[PDB]
Amino acid sequence: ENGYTYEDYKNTAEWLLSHTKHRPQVAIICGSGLGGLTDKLTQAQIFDYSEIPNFPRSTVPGHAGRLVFGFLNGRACVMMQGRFHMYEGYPLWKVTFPVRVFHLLGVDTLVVTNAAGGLNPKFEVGDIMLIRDHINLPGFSGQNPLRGPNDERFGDRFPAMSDAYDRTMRQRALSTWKQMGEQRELQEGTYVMVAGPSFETVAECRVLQKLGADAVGMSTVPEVIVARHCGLRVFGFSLITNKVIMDYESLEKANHEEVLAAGKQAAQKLEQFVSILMASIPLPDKAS
Ligand SMILES: O=c1[nH]cnc2c1ncn2[C@@H]1O[C@H](CO)[C@@H](O)[C@H]1O
Repeated sequence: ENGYTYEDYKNTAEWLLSHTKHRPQVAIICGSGLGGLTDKLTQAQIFDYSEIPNFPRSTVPGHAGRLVFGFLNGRACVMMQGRFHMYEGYPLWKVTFPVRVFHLLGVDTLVVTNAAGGLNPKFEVGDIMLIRDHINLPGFSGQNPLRGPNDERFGDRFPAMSDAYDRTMRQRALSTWKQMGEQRELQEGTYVMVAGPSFETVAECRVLQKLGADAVGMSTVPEVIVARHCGLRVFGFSLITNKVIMDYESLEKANHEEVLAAGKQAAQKLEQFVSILMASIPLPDKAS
């Protein structure tokens, strides 16, 4: 929790409320290369993290680190264009601040996306992996967003992540994929968070294999964790941007500077996939 008081979150959320007529239901966190989904909002109301009261400003992106509200396919959203990462220096309680605000804003669902490397060989760069589970490497060692005093107004001391990635929405995505009838099937697996800005080495790559990870990335888990702590329904995808080199040859590089995957049609399609799923995110009314 550290660094922010409960009322820090309340003041930010209230400030936001009194600044946008929008009252969101779905928060979407766009990963690298998937920031275009903001283009699909309507009645978009843009804010810089910096204009917003206690919001972590971005370390480099004075280019485009911002929060946009709007409606996407009949859903009252709010999207983070450019998320916070541990490797940039953000303590995990800053990286996830957004989520605690989203909850107070009235958000009841959080869809998170990220670009990940591929560990499972079945994966093809471009592949979109549905996140079924995660291996929280930093958390195993204290680097868990929930560290420090717990606020029962947000959740319990010991929340369970046994069930973080909403089951329902995974069926819906598996199917919505098919509805679209899109050739290659939407993948699904286990996402391993890993910090430090550098990329893996063949040997590290093989330990992540052993551990049972299908994709490796440097974000998402902190956000997923506090979403759950809050009671947010959570689901997310991972854009396989490269194949992590699991052998001592290959050369087929795994890369960000080589994030053309995330700057490709590949990214473009995850953007409409996420737009379609808006229709399948349950309304707060439930209804009938
Ligand atoms: O092979 C990989 N290992 C670890 N993270 C990766 C890999 N490939 C992509 N990313 C993801 O890409 C972003 C930089 O473009 C990083 O933020 C990371 O989450």
